[PDB]
Amino acid sequence: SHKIDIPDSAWTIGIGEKFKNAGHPNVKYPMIDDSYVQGAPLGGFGAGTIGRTYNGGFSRWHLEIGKNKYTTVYANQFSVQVLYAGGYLSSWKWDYPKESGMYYALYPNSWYTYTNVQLAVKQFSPIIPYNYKETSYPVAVFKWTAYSIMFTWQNMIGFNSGNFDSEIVVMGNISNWNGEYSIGVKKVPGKAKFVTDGSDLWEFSKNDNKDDEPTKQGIGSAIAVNFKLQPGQTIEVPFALSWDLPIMKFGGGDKWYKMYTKYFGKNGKNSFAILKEALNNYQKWEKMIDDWQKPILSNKSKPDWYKTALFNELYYLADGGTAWENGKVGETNNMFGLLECFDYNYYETLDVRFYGSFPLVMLWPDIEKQVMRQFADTINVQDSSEFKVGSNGAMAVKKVQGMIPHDLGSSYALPWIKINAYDWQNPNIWKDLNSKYVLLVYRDYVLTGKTDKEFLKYTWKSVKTALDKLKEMDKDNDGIPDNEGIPDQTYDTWSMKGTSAYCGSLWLAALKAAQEIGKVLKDNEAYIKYNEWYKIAQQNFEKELWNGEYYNFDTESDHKDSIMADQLAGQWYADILRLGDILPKDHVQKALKKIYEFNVMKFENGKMGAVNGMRPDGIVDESDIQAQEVWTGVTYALASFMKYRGMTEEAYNTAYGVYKMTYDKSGKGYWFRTPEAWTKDGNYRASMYMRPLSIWSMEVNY
Amino acid sequence: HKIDIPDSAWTIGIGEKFKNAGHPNVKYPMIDDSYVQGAPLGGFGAGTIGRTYNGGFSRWHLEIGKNKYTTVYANQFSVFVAQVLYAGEPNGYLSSWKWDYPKESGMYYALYPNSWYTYTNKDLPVQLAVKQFSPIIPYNYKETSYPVAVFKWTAYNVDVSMFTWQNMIGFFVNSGNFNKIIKDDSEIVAAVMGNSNDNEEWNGEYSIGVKKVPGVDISYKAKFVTTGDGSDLWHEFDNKDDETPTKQDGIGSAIAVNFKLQPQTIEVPFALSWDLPIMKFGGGDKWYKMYTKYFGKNGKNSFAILKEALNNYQKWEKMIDDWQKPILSNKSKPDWYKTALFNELYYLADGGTAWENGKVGRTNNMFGLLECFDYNYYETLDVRFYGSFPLVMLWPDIEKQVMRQFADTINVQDSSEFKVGSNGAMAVKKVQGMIPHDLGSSYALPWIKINAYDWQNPNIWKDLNSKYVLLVYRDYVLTGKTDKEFLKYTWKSVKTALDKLKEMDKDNDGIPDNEGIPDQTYDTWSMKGTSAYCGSLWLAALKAAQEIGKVLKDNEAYIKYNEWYKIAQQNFEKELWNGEYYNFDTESDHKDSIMADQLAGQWYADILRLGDILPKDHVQKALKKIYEFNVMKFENGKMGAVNGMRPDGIVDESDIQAQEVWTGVTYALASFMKYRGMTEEAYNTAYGVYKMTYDKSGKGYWFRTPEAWTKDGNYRASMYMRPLSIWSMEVNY
Ligand SMILES: [Ca+2]
Ligand SMILES: [Ca+2]
Repeated sequence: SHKIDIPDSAWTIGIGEKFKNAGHPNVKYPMIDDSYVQGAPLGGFGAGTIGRTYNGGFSRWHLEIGKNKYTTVYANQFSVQVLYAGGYLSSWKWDYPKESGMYYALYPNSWYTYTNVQLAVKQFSPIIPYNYKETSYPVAVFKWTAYSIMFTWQNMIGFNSGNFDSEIVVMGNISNWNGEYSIGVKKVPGKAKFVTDGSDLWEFSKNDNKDDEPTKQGIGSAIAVNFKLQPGQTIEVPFALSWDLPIMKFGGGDKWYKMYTKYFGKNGKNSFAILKEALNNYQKWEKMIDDWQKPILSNKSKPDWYKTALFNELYYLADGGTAWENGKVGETNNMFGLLECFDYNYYETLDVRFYGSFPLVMLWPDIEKQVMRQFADTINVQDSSEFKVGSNGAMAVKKVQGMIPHDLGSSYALPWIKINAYDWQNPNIWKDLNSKYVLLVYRDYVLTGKTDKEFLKYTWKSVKTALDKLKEMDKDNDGIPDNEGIPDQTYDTWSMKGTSAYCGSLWLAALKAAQEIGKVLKDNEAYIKYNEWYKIAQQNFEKELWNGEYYNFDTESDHKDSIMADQLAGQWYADILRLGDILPKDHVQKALKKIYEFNVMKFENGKMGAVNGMRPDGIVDESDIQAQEVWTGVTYALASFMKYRGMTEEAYNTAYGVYKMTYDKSGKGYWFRTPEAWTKDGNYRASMYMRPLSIWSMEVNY
Repeated sequence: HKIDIPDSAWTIGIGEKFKNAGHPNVKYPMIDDSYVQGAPLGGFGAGTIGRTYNGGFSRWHLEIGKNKYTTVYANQFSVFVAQVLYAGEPNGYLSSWKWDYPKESGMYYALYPNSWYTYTNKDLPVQLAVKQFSPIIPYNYKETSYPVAVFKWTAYNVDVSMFTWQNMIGFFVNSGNFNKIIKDDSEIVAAVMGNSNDNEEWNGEYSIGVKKVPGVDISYKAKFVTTGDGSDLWHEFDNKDDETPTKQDGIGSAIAVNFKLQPQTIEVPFALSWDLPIMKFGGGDKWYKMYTKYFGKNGKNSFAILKEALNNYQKWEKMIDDWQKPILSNKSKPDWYKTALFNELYYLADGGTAWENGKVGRTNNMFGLLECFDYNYYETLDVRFYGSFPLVMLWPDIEKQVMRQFADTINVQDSSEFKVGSNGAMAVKKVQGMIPHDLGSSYALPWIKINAYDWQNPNIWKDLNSKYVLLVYRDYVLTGKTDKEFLKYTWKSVKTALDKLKEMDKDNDGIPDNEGIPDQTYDTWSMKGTSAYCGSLWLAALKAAQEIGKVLKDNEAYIKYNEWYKIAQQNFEKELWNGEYYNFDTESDHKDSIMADQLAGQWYADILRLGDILPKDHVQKALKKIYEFNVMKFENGKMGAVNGMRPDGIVDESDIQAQEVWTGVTYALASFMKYRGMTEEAYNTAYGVYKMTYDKSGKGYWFRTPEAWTKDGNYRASMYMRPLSIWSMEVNY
């Protein structure tokens, strides 16, 4: 009751609190909306994860990789009266009282405090920067603190028929979807088979002791802690949950072992081995967590809201249907993938990770460079089977040689094997992907010391190919690839034509970045070529687009003089990659002030982020729905650029609107499901999105 | 629930206890009114009333210059179950009323000048929330002086019902007191608790009241015994009049509203006024308060005032909100900083503030803020050097008036001797050429008898004459470099000030000589030889005087001060710069102490755009050294910057001053860190002062931020002017 840790910057909500302003999808096609009843997830990378919500319920199951089932498995609780703020199991005391406890989260930690004796728990999994071991585990620790505490848990094998010093006291299947869940507890100085009516386990209500050791049609266990509290006294018991579900399968066939198998084995009967390791070591884990968080949490110049966003946004690295493979079932690297989101069910969407992958480069760089090499490998893959383009019904080659793919597949097909699952447009003619690929490769070198010349060696052929193919898309001999007057980049319904601010700046930065790689690898043929291309392109970019107050959207559209939030995407990266000024400081500082004055300040009073497109007359551009959207990950990326350029006030005001909408009492209730986009009414599109992880680009220090 | 309380409001629950509150750390007498305080009500120079977080009107600064902490229990708001909204019990009197408003049932919120109460009890199904304030407004020298306090209530099928207020007349005991009842494109009903028709300190009238608003109906008792069991009023929750003079029994009024509310939100403003137009000081002088300029001097205008408020209050909320917006809308700045920035301004009204509009039982209106109550001294120059930032920045016409008062006193010679407290010796009261230590005490004669302070002899201080010159130029600079008149008026004082300090350079190194005896604000800590502190202050003052000399075309002076500066700067660097910091001084035992204030001259040189008196690289390293030592090695950086740290990382133990954190000095240090790109260090440094003052884990000095604390967190001199220096963090470049 205020003895526990609980940092100031933790996101807080009353247990059982209703939220009367939650936004909904602003599109009519199929889209997830699990509502506002969410919490920080539990799970390592690749392990599948479990959303325990602020109401108590274990409600949001990503255990099946790449998929999202939202249902409260009501048998899973901690009971004192049951701690859940809300048919079967009728004998339990449900509707836990309101104005009677709180939830706090600062990912990877969260906490509950119950104050109707008074209790508090700290739940977390060992998500720790620069640690590729514990971070993989399918484990959660629940460190209770009292100043009768029972963990019940359903047998979720088949989510039925066929299911069974140190001091610590396992559900499964008769076969040898198969695996085990184990709960448990540890002895500090102080049942077995339920029917999921529930009077069987609920007595209990004063304070069975039965140890059964199989069914055919609602099994489930329970594990209690009994003690008397001498007044003034405060004890503490560590609980835990594990899940050995070692195989993931994807709609198309392939079955794979999860990453935690490397440490606990592929067998699927190692749940207790995992959960024990948890209960004997969580002390050392808390510490490792605190130690990485301290530098930011103690820098009292930064507002508490920005800490809240920064840390909790990390929920998605584990929660984005994340796949980390330790060999295929059947039979020297462990391939990795994060979903763009669950609605657009694509792994590693490259035009999005350009923004979204900052937490991996900065905090788990070995994973990052792995994913970049996966993209290196695909670049020359040719697949001439045709597909139907969703936007216009054109036929097109699936994968063209020398073109970076949009994605590396779908949980509904064959991740890592069948790439370009995306079909709304043809990514083989996108003008941003090949640029962005170069930029990511060089960023991943620069943000890891400038020492991994092996990484540059592996990717260098791909890099040179990527830009050689783009150069061929220059129709008008200006040295820049021409946008085709359809959406051929991440803004996949907003047409760009001729030369765009966006695709052009990325091409400038990509050419500069290849130049530097050129130097580092003693390759003067590529160095000279890219600098000659660079000088022609820069002169013309600048002539074509600079209008004296900002860079024009493009040279050839009817909306060519729209103010685009992301006009200087190239320069933003160039600052990060220490390539210096590909555009004049004066023009950049002018464009940034323009975007803040127009796209932020003239859109819902600067309280909702940066809308993508604004007309010179200060009215939102209506040429495309995307122009009328704030993209959370673009806004955050914009704030980082403003921060580096010394527009500090403007940076944080820009980024506050995203925080607010997401987390604040006056927002739209997107905590732990941050969407790609919202429109001016606050309604959203594509919750649980990769892009807004870009907030970590604000922590890039110089 | 349906009201815009800002995020940065300081907040505590009503009736909440505080376990780890600090107390005096000295053996001599010292005020300690405990942690139960809140934002004060009242304008500059009107007297102030501190309604605490528990609801009581309990800290009485209406006798200008004094602080009476006693709860006047008949002064309350009550909700009709029937309950007085005050988390406490009245010994005896007023016993029939419902006391002990319950714990864990309501919140106090403060972001000065506004403060809020929200009441949410099980047994009061109708929810209530009140926002109180007085119209403290920058660049306004009118409403900002009103002795007035609006209370904007807000409730949200039941019919909720009372503002009770004892006749305070004779509280600074009861004879001749009568309660009249006024009824007035608006409809207002008011009590007026008055008295006799003399121009004396104690006479005048209080007054409470309310504005109609459709849906609410106004009742009114008008002569409750306050020295009774209170049944006279408690029974009926009458509507009687009773203009009948009381004699030995203390009387009191009571306004109310009845309203009917359906499953709707009602907004009813009540309000308080007080016309005590005359302030008497201890040595006899009697003055009119500033608000008398706008409402008159006779002491019977309490209703007029109260009317102006209830008619114009919404206009005042917009004025306040308009001035707070640029800071609140800035989301780069943390909330705690905003909480400190605004609530520290409480002190401009709370600090014995005195602002005159004629002697009883004249083109100008003299002004004066107390150093604090314990050391009862108006405008202590050392302290205003740090603490006057909110005045130059938000109320610059007051600021210039105060500096004209100093310019007119530098020539004063009072050859009489007085006994020096610290050592018994006799010294001249006031030497001509030397700026005075202060402009008097409220126990004597403010503005008329200066240098009331006597613990040391300030006529040999080596810092105040420089500080004065720096203040003058600051005031010119922070008001747009346009006010040549001000400089013309103060120019002779400046040249005298500097010329007098120069005569104390007895070793001919260009810098005035600290003498080992008390001769600057760190009096017991002691300096000798050339000091970083007095020395840096001197270099910047010369630098300032050159600029004024350019601006006013005094070439003879510009040349002279330039000459002195060049010679002084060189020796300052030779004598004190060690490569990591500037040494404390050249001849003391503690000469290698790292002092938090070592570069005070350069801090003001930045604010004055005077350029580098010291090289950037040196300044940068000195500030690193101070953060790394004086902050980070003093209670792990969570309590401010300790004044003195030895080279080996141990606090300088030579004097109690070296082991204190001075709050005003720490905030100034943070601003200086902030100016020079040490943003993290700056806010980490200022943060510890906020923790101590405002946070669950501090020592509970909200609305009484002290001069200092030691490592245990206990304090010296609560209600201190110096922490207003936090506004120096808001200087724009
Ligand atoms: Ca072109
Ligand atoms: Ca000297």
